Amino acid sequence: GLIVDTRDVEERVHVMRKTKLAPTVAHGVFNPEFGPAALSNKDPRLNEGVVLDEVIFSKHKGDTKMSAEDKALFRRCAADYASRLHSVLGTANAPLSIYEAIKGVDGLDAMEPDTAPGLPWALQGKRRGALIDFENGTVGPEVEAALKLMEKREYKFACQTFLKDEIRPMEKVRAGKTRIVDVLPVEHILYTRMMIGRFCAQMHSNNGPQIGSAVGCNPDVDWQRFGTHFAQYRNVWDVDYSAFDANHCSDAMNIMFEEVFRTEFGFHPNAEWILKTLVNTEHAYENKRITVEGGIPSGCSATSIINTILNNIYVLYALRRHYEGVELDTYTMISYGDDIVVASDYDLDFEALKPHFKSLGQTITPADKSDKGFVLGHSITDVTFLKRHFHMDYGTGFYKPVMASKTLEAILSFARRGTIQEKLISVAGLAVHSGPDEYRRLFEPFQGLFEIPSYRSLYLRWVNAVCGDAAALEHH
RNA sequence: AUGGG
RNA sequence: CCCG
Ligand SMILES: [Mg+2]
Ligand SMILES: [Mg+2]
Repeated sequence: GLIVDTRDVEERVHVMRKTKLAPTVAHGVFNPEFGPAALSNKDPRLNEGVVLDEVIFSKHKGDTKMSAEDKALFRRCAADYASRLHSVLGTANAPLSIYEAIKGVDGLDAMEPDTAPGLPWALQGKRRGALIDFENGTVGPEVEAALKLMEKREYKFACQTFLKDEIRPMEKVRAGKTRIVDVLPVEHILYTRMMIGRFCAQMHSNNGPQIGSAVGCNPDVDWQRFGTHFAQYRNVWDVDYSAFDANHCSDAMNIMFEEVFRTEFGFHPNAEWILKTLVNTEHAYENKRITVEGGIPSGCSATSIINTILNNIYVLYALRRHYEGVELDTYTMISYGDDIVVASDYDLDFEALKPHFKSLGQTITPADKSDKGFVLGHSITDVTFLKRHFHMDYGTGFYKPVMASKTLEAILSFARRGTIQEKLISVAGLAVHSGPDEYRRLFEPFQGLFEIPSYRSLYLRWVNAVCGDAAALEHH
């Protein structure tokens, strides 16, 4: 987005800190080229002449403005996509009660009880539990108030910046490219959930190519479903974006909200409203306050869904802007935020599409390494989605999500103190799909010290997961 | 944060 | 814990 004002106030906002990621017995062994993002203005690993505070905000390099024409084309695209979505999900989009919004519903997890609460709550020690009752799903007075203000389109707030504490490729660490998290007020999350919760649950329950969304999928079971679909197309593209979330422009965001979340579709009227407040935001970094236009903050209830919907719309728009006669079935896709797979029997020129995405502020490039541009004829077994390949399970015949050994090695090499056992068990569910040899190599460093689930047991688990009759079958 | 799983 |  575009930073329209870096104001400065004494009232400081504490984030800094050391990393919670400690190396494991495995690191020595795998020597990953990844490490914990720099979290300190002066980390002893930051290339000379780097200012975290600098790099970290070097993502706001503008807010693309659209012509009346391009805007009119984008509104058609969003209306065309909204027609498809809601035709599939239905129009059962009524607001959630505060109870439903808190405790979740079929397809929508419960709000989280002890995560950051946002502001001004942060500045008083207060936590969500001191504001909300996740037991019965009722809210305390401050939140009661905020809501009535929101119902009265009169509520203002600020995002709170955290430096994401995660593992990263050394080159990005040594460059100060640490990612940031925007924590919204816990009441904003509540009210979004209220306004767009049931729609969301429906999105999750109907995840798939038909709506172009994989939010709520479970790769273990759904890979087979996703793979067979995309395997039927002549062309598949692994399209990458660059700072997708930050480069959504006010025009696009505003127009999407207006077309997809209309009352004619059964949404409360403040559905559009609460979403729009995401367009221009104030971020609080330590002592600094910062106004931005464009982009989408990371911790908004519905960030992944919003992103996914934009992603679908961008593709329709880019294509319509270059070709004639493009409709929703000229192609197929599924996305999860910025992550996307597209496919078509038409020989679409994504390379040519590149300027059209540019009109929206979006830069696309091919996942396929830094290759010489988009090419034709790629297959589903050539792409990555959610950091997983689609490989054929040479046993069940089913697709399975295979992660790159390198990635698993970086994953296994670092861990929060006193979380290693559970981390190992959880990462083993990812690694099983790399086959028994790679599975055993990956975990040897932990042998004799931690409990490593047998490859065998996780394979049996996965078969029953992916297809119980497959499982039941292996036994007839 | 988010939201999935 | 892991992915966007
Ligand atoms: Mg990307
Ligand atoms: Mg990709």
